[PDB]
Amino acid sequence: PLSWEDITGKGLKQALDSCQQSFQWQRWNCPSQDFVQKNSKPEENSPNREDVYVAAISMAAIVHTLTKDCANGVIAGCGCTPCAHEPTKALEQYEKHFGSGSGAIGHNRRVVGALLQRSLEQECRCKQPGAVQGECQEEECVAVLKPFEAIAQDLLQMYDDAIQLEGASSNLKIMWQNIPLDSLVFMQDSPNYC
Ligand code: NA
Repeated sequence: PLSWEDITGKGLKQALDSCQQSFQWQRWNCPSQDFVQKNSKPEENSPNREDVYVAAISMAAIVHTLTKDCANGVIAGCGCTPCAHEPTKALEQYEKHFGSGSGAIGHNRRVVGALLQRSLEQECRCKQPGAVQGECQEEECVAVLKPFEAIAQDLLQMYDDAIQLEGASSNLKIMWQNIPLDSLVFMQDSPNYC
């Protein structure tokens, strides 16, 4: 049975580790205190570039966790009966629980959504019940999400290439097919983290 408390918990832990690893050298080195506070009370009116990353990496980690756990059959209501990952299904349960959003927030959730949809790889396992990879001559493959570290690198890149918006509203939907879906957006300048 789906528990959003456990999913979010595991997601945010994974998200924090990726955040602290990707920013360990930067001036804003993703301190745990600020990361958690950004998730407990996210800036939704005029987010800066770091607000955007934290929300993005957190959403991505939660969906990655939900997608993976569903395929592993640990969550009732989703999964199989080798089970292929279904990130789109997970993205829908995410948009149900958490809001759809608007302004920069809404657009960025779509950006993260599209990324996870194109973050599929495949994993193969031996047909034999107890065979290792160096043994079997026949394997069965299913679609699975990339390791989260790779998705995290993509988000870091999108964080680097983010577009700043001027005169944008947090209550208006950014026009569909106006801003590319592979670009994150932010509105506010970042403060001096030193
Ligand atoms: Na499941």
